[PDB]
Amino acid sequence: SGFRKMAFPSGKVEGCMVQVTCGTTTLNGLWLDDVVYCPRHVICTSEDMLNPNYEDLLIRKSNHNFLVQAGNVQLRVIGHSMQNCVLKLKVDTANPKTPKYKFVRIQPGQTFSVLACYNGSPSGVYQCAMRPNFTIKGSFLNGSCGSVGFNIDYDCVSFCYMHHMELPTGVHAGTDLEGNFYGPFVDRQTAQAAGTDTTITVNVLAWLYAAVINGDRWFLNRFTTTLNDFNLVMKYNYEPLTQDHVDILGPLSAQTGIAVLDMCASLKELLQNGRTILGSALLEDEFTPFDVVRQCSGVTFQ
Amino acid sequence: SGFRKMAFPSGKVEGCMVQVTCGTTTLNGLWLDDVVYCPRHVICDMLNPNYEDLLIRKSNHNFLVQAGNVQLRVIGHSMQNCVLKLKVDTANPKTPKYKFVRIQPGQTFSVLACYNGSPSGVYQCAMRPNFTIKGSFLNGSCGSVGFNIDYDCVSFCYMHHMELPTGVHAGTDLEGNFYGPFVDRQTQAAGTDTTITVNVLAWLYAAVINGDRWFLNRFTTLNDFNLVAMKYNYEPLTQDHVDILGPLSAQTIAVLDMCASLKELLQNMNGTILGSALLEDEFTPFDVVRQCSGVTFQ
Ligand SMILES: *C1=CC(=O)c2c(O)ccc(O)c2C1=O
Repeated sequence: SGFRKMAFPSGKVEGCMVQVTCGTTTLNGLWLDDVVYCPRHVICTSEDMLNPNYEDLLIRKSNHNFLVQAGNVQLRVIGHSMQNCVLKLKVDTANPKTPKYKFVRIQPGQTFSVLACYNGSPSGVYQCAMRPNFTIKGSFLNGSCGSVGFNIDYDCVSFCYMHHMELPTGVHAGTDLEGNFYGPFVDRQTAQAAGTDTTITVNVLAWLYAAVINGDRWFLNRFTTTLNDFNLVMKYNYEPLTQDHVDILGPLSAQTGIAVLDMCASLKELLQNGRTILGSALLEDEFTPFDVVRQCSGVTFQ
Repeated sequence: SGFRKMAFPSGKVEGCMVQVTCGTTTLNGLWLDDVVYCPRHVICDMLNPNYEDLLIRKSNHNFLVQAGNVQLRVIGHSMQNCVLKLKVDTANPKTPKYKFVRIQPGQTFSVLACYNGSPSGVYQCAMRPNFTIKGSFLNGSCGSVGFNIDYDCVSFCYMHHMELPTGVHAGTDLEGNFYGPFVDRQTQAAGTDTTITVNVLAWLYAAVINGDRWFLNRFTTLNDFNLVAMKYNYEPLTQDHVDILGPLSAQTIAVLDMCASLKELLQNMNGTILGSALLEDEFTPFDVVRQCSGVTFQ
């Protein structure tokens, strides 16, 4: 029993973290096969970040201008190319610890594990969700460039995030492993602000489904709803519910017997009046239905 | 910068997880050097077992140890308290620098939940004052270990054993000594638990370092506060506690300087601190320094 924010084992990702240094800038890189991936602003300085011409700044760099270190051993850069906001450095040696991997772009509401690193060395690992405003509520200090977010299913690591910058409000922004930013953000020093954030309904519902499997049932009512009316009643800044969403909540709905619209109506009423569910006073929205099924893996009666 | 419940990198521990099978019982084991550590309940099947007789009536080939496909030949077996030690033919080449440490109530560690010798996830948790853990364990997670990483040395401090009726979990250190008055026998109940004040204070320091300061005031002392703390079930604060909070006080406000702010936060909470409305008590002072200074292991 028990329910905790569970991150994936980070060992497979640890074997790929390297240190990338260009000029006076040093950040983390992802060593997969014979290519090292790192944010492209490593070739920048503080003065260039006010209006950087990345293509022009990269032409003025050569292969040995990039120092890639895996522990103490140095990796010779034999090629460099740029893909969106990510810099790709081809090296002479293929990483022997390279796992089976994928580059995947995730959707708002999905969760993943972040391995915070500094100087190519792991500092910690934690779970977080891609917020609807395309930001992540993580924990990052200066030098966390190149720290990656990922999911591990079977023995294949699905890389889905590379950290880049901190927004004024304290949240973090980044790209996928193809260099494309999540949201309307850019890797340049300009006035940028995260848009208004919303609560992930499907994660709150899955988390409520968790609580039921898990002892807490005080919040259930004998009320149902439809799709539109509940999505309209969101005034409380809750993400609208979709048909694919109720199809993902299907397995949890069957295991418990409560339907999605039955819990949608129950969720309404924790909103109208809002003591602790699963030990927390706030409604948690960073637990996907898959996370609940993974930890609350019980039989479904049919 | 942000503050999250941060677990240690589990790579060094993943390389030590193995599967131990005895008869029909299967759990997880810790492969360090040429010894595999696992709960002695693998040798069962029993509600009140005499482990000493059950182990003498067992031989080396009665234990099936698997790392991946690879079978580890058991060339010796011994028992220390509630932990079983299995000598194997091959020393683990992935053995990291390690230490066996018994932690104290209130200290935190990372749990690598495993099933059938394969690591499933990692999460942080604290040793509650009642010597229990509020973790997440399913059937087959027996033998999963808790640990701390300092420099390149892994400090193993917990081995999961059982789930108590209230849903909370109990286990031993790596020497087989249970945490609390629990035994690997069928009935035991966790005693009354309290909140770890020194962790609540350190967590308040973390909020301060991160921008959240709405709760700070300009003034109380030890006696007064633990008078206010005993009723909210906050574990009493000691002088060693404020000396550990010293480094955080210098980096930033003193302990009692913040103690009054906590008194007021207990007395009456209208917002969330660090994004949570509840007072978090699973962050030790070292945990805050680790997350705000960006300490890297290895
Ligand atoms: C799994 C592991 C274990 O160690 C244990 C134990 O020590 C006593 C009773 C039970 O049921 C278990 C168990 O299921």
